[PDB]
Amino acid sequence: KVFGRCELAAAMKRHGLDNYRGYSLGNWVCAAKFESNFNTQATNRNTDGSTDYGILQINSRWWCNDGRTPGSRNLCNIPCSALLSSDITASVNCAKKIVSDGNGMNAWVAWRNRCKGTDVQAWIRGCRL
Ligand SMILES: NC(=[NH2+])NCCC[C@H](N)C(=O)O
Ligand SMILES: NC(=[NH2+])NCCC[C@H](N)C(=O)O
Ligand SMILES: NC(=[NH2+])NCCC[C@H](N)C(=O)O
Ligand SMILES: NC(=[NH2+])NCCC[C@H](N)C(=O)O
Ligand SMILES: [Cl-]
Ligand SMILES: [Cl-]
Ligand SMILES: [Cl-]
Ligand code: NA
Repeated sequence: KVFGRCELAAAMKRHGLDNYRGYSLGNWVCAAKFESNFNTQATNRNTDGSTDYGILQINSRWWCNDGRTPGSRNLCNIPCSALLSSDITASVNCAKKIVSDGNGMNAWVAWRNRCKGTDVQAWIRGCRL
């Protein structure tokens, strides 16, 4: 599923991401934009052999099992495929764990490089929320 901007904002809010760990909704929408272009099916292989999955590009190195990342963990206790669903529940639940891990949203390098310190409120501008 390819979400619309406001559509994803609403879904994220419904699943309790808005202001989660102190991060406003616009931060999460901005992260999703640059991670996946709002596409739930997005996958990207990393040079180390891990793969990033879904709307928030969650890494198999730590967070989900894909059966092909040697020495990795599965800290969200989920198959990485579950992170590709049209329903964002699994991705949101896992993202909550990731953002609570100590480094906040810096875990998402794209967030750090493209969203951090910017006018992230623009991402939810005009949305019926
Ligand atoms: N997201 C991470 N912390 N990735 C670490 C990369 C994998 C591992 N540290 C290696 O040298 O292959
Ligand atoms: N991005 C990371 N380095 N995450 C590691 C989290 C550590 C994890 N709770 C463990 O015991 O393995
Ligand atoms: N932690 C992140 N947000 N990484 C985003 C970089 C995306 C890129 N396609 C890659 O292979 O790395
Ligand atoms: N400042 C940005 N680059 N925002 C991205 C798009 C957000 C949206 N179109 C808005 O202004 O409400
Ligand atoms: Cl915001
Ligand atoms: Cl594995
Ligand atoms: Cl933080
Ligand atoms: Na894994």
